[PDB]
Amino acid sequence: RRWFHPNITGVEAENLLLTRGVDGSFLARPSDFTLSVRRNGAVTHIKIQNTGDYYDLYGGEKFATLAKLVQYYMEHVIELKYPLNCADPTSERWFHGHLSGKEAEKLLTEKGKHGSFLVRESQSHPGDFVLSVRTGSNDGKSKVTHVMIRCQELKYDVGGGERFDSLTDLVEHYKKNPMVETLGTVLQLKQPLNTTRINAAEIESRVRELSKQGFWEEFETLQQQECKLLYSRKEGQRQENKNKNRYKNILPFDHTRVVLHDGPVSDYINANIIMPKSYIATQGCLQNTVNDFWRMVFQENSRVIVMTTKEVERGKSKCVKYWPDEYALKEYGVMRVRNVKESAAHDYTLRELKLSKVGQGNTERTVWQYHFRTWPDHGVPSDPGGVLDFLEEVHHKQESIMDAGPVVVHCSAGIGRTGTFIVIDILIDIIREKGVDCDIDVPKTIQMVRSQRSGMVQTEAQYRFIYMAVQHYIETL
Ligand SMILES: CC1(N)CCN(c2cnc(-c3cccc(Cl)c3Cl)c(N)n2)CC1
Repeated sequence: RRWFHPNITGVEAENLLLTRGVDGSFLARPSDFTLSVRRNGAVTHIKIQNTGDYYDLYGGEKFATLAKLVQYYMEHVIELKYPLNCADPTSERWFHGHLSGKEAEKLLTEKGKHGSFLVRESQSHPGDFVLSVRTGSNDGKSKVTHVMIRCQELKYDVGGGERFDSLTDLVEHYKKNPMVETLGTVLQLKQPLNTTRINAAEIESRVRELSKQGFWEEFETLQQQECKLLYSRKEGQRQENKNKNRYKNILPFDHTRVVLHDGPVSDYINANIIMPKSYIATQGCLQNTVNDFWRMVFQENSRVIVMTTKEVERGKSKCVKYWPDEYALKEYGVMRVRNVKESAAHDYTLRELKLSKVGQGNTERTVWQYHFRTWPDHGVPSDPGGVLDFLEEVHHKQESIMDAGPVVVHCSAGIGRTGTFIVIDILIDIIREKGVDCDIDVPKTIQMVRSQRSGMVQTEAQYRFIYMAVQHYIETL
């Protein structure tokens, strides 16, 4: 994941490839994203677009993450051979750039644990760097240790030994080969210092700091961590399952996927169980998946569905109508759905459905369909009010039903908009019950969700929207 450079211009990108690279060499960067590839001694740039639903390469295919886009094309003309590595530490969890000695010690004391480390721009020595580690309150059993990093001729060192190309090289080297103190203190770089974990009550202050862009820096630092969540999706690739996918490359992880037990390969659905109240993050239905969608709802005993998109957007199908018309009755394979009544609110439409297995009478249960419909075609809503009110209603309908299964959430690919609502709900559920006095970490919760379904929360727009949604809920609490 060293191939992504987040702070360079197309001119800098052209030099790098033509001078410090060869034919086949590549790199990605924001300009939307740009894929700069080297072909026959020349740089060829490519557009990568993200609407908030998926990653789109012009002429290429639709992907859940930037890492899988690069991975798919490093085996499948424009050739992707040698990634050109970035030496910039901006997108690194441990880097805190312009930071003071006491400001660093303050954070390592307040939030630090054993092996909690961070790198900063040297206060005293000009142009150099500082590695601060906490090995282990007021008992003196734990201590802060300052290791000077000398910057000389575009290379980094800790006063001796090897000279590294980037701070990233140095950090990853002393993480594997820890520095031993003169009296034997092992300077373990166990994990970087947590800074994103903030109290629920101090959200207005944190947003104010992130608005200074702070949200962009924090968002790409989380995108850097996506290569750590590249878990197997073997089932989605199986011949008989390729048609059951909206997008052949946006597949559910094998470990979290929903396995259909109803009964060749009738067990597949492009869906995942999200366990932080549980959820099912799925895509919009296809003609050949409608019956499977109802087989899932039945099996997992789901009583609430959250539709985050319209049936048709910008002239194309975002989710096929899988529910019968008002007052009508329909059979979807072995399932029978009755649209009891539709009630329209301003931001949504609620559909009271009655799902049951064909042949069995007591198998009937009410499935409340919440269809959100004021989400813009491109981007995120201006105000989080409508979304929050919707989710508040969804929670209380879910809470009212005894032994209810997971809340089914779905948009187009079921990763972007689906992920935004699920993350907003998980965070809002904490503040609801565990009050305003609890710790809220937005990128940790996203990463936890992303471990369960690829690409959950697609854009910086949605990332910021999650903070603005959380802030509002507290401000009105
Ligand atoms: C200036 C800086 N280098 C960029 C922003 N920044 C951070 C830090 N940590 C996360 C984080 C937190 C929990 C889980 C995961 Cl996976 C991640 Cl990545 C984050 N998103 N941004 C602070 C340092």
